[PDB]
Amino acid sequence: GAMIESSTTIQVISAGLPRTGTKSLKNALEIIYHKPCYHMFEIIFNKQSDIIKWQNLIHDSHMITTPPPLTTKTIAIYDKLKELLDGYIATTDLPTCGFYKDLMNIYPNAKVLLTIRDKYDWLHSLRKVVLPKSNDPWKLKIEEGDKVLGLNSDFYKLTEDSLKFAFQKDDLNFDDDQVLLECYDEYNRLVQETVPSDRLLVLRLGDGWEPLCKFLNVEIPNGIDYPCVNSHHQMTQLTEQLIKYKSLDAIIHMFPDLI
Ligand SMILES: Nc1ncnc2c1ncn2[C@@H]1O[C@H](COP(=O)(O)O)[C@@H](OP(=O)(O)O)[C@H]1O
Ligand SMILES: O=[N+]([O-])c1cc(N[C@H]2CCCNC2)ccc1CO
Repeated sequence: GAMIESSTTIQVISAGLPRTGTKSLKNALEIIYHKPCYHMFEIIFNKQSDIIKWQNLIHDSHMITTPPPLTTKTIAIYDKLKELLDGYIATTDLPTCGFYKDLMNIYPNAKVLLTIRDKYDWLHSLRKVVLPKSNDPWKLKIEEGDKVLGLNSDFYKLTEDSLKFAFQKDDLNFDDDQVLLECYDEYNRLVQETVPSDRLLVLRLGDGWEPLCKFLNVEIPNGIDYPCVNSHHQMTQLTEQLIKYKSLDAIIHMFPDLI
């Protein structure tokens, strides 16, 4: 097709939870739009100073009133969301995903995606990467790799608090598998009920380019397979390699599409 000049503003809001293909989707949107897409990895590798800004936004989020109409204090929070997202064309992953309903109002011309997968596969992936059980020794290896990246308790609070925000729950027993499975199902159901159908595309993990591209009115990138990155196995290798080399820059060339 023809080449058109696309606006550098949030055009796609992805409500999918972590471990539902968000990093692949991030990569795919960057291939389509040639501008950056937000993701937790943006925070980790490019913008660690934004950790505190997101935590502040989550803390004050109780002041939001579901619009319409727009109250004054909702606007103060909405304005900070826009600043954090300046220069990006899309959002995925924590901490943004729980803000999907507010992002729809801030960016009324944006389309909304929901990525879903088998709930047990999701839980098992989350346990290996994001939220191991308290008694799991792997939790200590994840912590040791995070130190190499400059991440500490503040980053852990943002991860946990942004999941609590997405699930709308302060008393979340992160060690309880049944609790997390119920929150996952209820979250995904609630997105489908909140977003107008003309604005929403529900994607199952592994669907590939075609439905996404039709939804966005763009051509399929020629000669490019749909990204497949960020498996729990690859996340395990990253953690092990960070612990071994004690720096990111010594190993970054080994993860070309992930990082
Ligand atoms: N194109 C694709 N097809 C199937 N699964 C994919 C995929 N891209 C990513 N994934 C899976 O999505 C999960 C990563 O999601 P996120 O990037 O949101 O953390 C990983 O699951 P596993 O941990 O089960 O391998 C990864 O294997
Ligand atoms: O799903 N992830 O990839 C994901 C991973 C982490 N922690 C990883 C980051 C890299 C160092 N080792 C620990 C934190 C949040 C998310 C949510 O995106």
